[PDB]
Amino acid sequence: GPLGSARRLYVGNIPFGITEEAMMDFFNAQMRLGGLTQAPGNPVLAVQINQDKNFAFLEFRSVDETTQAMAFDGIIFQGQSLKIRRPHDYQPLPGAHKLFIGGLPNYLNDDQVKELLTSFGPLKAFNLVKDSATGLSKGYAFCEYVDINVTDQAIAGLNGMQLGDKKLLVQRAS
Amino acid sequence: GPLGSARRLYVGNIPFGITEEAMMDFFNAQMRLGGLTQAPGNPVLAVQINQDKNFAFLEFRSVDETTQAMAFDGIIFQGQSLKIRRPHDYQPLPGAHKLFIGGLPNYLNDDQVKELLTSFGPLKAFNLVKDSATGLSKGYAFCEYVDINVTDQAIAGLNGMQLGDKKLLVQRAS
Repeated sequence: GPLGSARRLYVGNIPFGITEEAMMDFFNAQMRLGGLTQAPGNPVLAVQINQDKNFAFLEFRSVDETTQAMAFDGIIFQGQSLKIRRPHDYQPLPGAHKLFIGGLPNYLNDDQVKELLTSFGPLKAFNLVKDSATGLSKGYAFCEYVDINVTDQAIAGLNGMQLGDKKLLVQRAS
Repeated sequence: GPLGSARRLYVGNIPFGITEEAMMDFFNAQMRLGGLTQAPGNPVLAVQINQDKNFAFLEFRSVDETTQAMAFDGIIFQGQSLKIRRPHDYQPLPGAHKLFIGGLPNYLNDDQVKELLTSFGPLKAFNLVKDSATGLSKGYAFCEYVDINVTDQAIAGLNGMQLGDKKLLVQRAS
């Protein structure tokens, strides 16, 4: 997710009747022509087209090649100038919305702590920190939500929440 | 054992998405720029990242360069202040950070003296010197902290400080 949206690009103003394979061939050819590939082979793994709203997403094999492809904004395909942008959920600062959850009762397991977090929406990452010697929870965890706009809702809802004997600390892990 | 883990360091708070090669290149460059390298060639042989828990272990070519690199604690790498620590099973040789505590009131018992010391962190060794025949205190003690980093904090917090009519002396016992 955090690097997932870091490997896709929005493409607007696509030619009528274009196929996903044709778009893929075009962008791979352009990457090779521009000397923008960081390895042999094909930087674009997949494309998904919405015919009716005339846009597509490209999926790249690497974060650096995705960034390189931003240079193609305005490129001509079948006589039309393509609009190239980041996905709206692109994170320019990776990990900016990772949360630290502290003050967890030390008997709670992964699933139980997740059940607390997922009241606000699905998670893309979670881990509960445990003492590797004993397997015992150290009483803190980290997570990231699928929808990064839920992060501040979750902090507002959970930070300072009394959880039996303990008071939660929920903040950006930073 | 006593001589284990002498050429590795824990690095926490690493940049989200960072590669092992990028971390390696960064530390090797810093060793060079910072004047901590002690011979031609790369001091860092390898970096092993745990992506789920956001830490790395650096593997060094030498014992002395590992020690040197501890000075990088807190260095900012791609926006993140790195946490640099010894491996948990690394231990200095016994008595390396033994402390002498002088100027104690002689009516205070072992546990009462220990209380002042344990406020800084747990002890792995302690003894209050007493007259064997009578069992009464000679007003000085020795100790060693579990965490060797605590040693300088105890010295800073207690050395030269007023305790009753006496000024405390807290110093490394050799």
